[PDB]
Amino acid sequence: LPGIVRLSIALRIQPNDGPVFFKVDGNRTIKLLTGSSYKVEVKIKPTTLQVENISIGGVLVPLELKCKEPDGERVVYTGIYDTEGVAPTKSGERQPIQITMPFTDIGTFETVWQVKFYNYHKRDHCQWGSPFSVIEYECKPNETRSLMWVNKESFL
Ligand code: NA
Repeated sequence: LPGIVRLSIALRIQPNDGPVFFKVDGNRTIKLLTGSSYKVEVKIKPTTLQVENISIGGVLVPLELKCKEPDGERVVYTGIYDTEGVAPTKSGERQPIQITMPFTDIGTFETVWQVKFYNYHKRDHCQWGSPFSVIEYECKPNETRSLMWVNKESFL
């Protein structure tokens, strides 16, 4: 419908392009591996939208426009998310990490994931649970509640 942005985010662990899983804590915790890397696949509509990248916990993931969604109506952007240098989660089974994705001249998508970062050599602790193919978001750049960018303030 007019003014609805739909975006899905998928992660596939390298080198096998395998699935990513969540666990329930208290409430969905995404299980991610440190010292590793992920294919990131972003599917957007409308197809007139332009994304340049996605940032995950402060890590920049440059996105490249790839093609039209096989068997679908979105456009597909992919990049590689590098988790080399990310600290494993030390306590409390999860931690919040910031997701940020700018759409040029439309607005910015932000959300918080709950994540457990696993030590590289505990990949067998990480790669199991409930696999999810994507996280699907419905976004409204002109919702009443969408915070407008304040470009300037002037006392007159
Ligand atoms: Na807006």
